Amino acid sequence: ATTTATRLTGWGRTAPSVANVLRTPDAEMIVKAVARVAESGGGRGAIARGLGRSYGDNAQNGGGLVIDMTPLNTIHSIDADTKLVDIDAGVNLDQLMKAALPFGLWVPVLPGTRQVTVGGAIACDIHGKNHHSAGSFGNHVRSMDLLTADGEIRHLTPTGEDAELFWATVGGNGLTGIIMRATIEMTPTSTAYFIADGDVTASLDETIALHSDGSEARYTYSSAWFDAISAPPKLGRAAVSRGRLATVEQLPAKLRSEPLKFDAPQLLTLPDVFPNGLANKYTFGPIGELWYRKSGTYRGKVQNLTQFYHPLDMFGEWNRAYGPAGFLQYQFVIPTEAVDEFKKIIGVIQASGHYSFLNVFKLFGPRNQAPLSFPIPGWNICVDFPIKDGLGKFVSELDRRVLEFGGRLYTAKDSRTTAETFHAMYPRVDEWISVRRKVDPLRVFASDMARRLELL
Ligand SMILES: Cc1cc2nc3c(=O)[nH]c(=O)nc-3n(C[C@H](O)[C@H](O)[C@H](O)COP(=O)(O)OP(=O)(O)OC[C@H]3O[C@@H](n4cnc5c(N)ncnc54)[C@H](O)[C@@H]3O)c2cc1C
Ligand SMILES: N#Cc1ccc(CNc2nc3cc(C(F)(F)F)ccc3nc2C(=O)O)cc1
Ligand SMILES: C[C@H](CO)OC[C@@H](C)OC[C@@H](C)O
Repeated sequence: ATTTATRLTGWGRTAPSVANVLRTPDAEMIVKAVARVAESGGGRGAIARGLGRSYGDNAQNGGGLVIDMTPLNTIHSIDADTKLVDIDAGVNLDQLMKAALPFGLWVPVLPGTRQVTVGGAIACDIHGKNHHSAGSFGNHVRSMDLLTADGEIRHLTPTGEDAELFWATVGGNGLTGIIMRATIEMTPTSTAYFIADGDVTASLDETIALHSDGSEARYTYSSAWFDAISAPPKLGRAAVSRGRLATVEQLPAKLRSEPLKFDAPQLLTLPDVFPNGLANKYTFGPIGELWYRKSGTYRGKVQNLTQFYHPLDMFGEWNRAYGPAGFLQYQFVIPTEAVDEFKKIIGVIQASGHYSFLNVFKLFGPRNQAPLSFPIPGWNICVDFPIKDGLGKFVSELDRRVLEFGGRLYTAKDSRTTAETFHAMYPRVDEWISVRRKVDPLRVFASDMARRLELL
């Protein structure tokens, strides 16, 4: 319906740029705009935008066009027999999860928030708590319809012709065109619940040992919080949450009558029940230690999505802190075999004088064939630093460390890394760029990130 000049940032609310934002529920209108941008030969180009949950500058285009895809949110079909869903790129994973449950179907890859679009999920090739067993979002896309620079709509599949373009679009950050529509293969489920095992470790060595002892193959889902502030040996201690989807006979009789129902997110969160924090005189001593170890250690606990998958939700408004501004989100992965190198990076972080509380630790499994896919088999870490003197130059050093240890950064979280660091981290970038130049010779699709990371 409308085109509007708008100041656009990522979720991190940093590096703002003004673009013409097109918001239409009409698909033929989206096709026309891309054809109009291409008629000039790609003036300053266009880029799709979803829900803006990426922290960086991948979903903005200063002095150019941004197409909002959220109004394109029709669920065309769900089929329980073939396990397939046909949805527009603008549907979000919360919406899809809600719609698919009554069929006994599960969204195969869920990120730490359900507010992301299908287009957004494919474009960043998002990963979730179950990566080691299921791969990333791209692994589960059976087909997609891509609007290219030439104004045509190409029907892509993971195998067969245009496979190269499919796998370039996966993790392509919108730089091969606009995903309009997609078929996802879902995971069959009989309940909307998990069976969980909790474990708490005392150190980083202990956290690594737990992930290396072969136990990870017993759980489809697995992730941890870790201590990034304490000095060794407390550095790297973890609360690990692992589990699998439950069967209906594994549910208590109470919940057996509605196995696939989703519980309404509660009104009262912890900040509302305890306004003045959780800490008491015991918290930071040996009794405090024992309490966390006991509460974080359990076997066969039945949990809903909110409990098992979104454990930050109970903590309400407290620590993000004031928002995602002003904090710098930083995520990387170090190859599995590089255990000593990974241990070094963690030590570098704690000695930096930059303090992160909100921490994710997860061991990734095998990678996919997308040349710009973020995930590789290894140690995935997410940290959250308050913007503060010396931070920029510190994370540049972290970049060097990650790069040197065979790892990489994640575009969905980045806003500040250099093109050189990035290109070295992604050794298949030239291969990907070649594909991009075949499908968009005029640079009809472009973004701040494309220009910054020299993927243009
Ligand atoms: C609280 C929080 C938790 C998170 N947890 C995780 C996690 O556990 N795992 C993980 O992998 N990520 C995570 N993320 C990052 C998030 O999953 C990605 O940034 C995701 O891509 C956001 O989707 P979106 O619809 O908001 O896309 P946007 O941020 O709006 O766009 C991001 C990129 O996708 C492209 N894009 C969007 N729609 C389309 C389309 N229709 N066609 C072509 N390209 C398109 C854009 O061009 C842009 O390059 C998290 C983010 C937040 C804020
Ligand atoms: N402490 C803590 C904590 C921090 C973040 C979250 C949920 N957010 C995320 N959770 C994430 C979870 C993973 C996982 F590895 F588990 F898949 C990977 C990346 C993630 N990224 C984010 C993000 O905020 O960008 C939950 C608890
Ligand atoms: C988002 C992710 C669950 O998919 O959470 C990871 C960390 C915070 O573990 C959860 C509990 C043990 O804190």
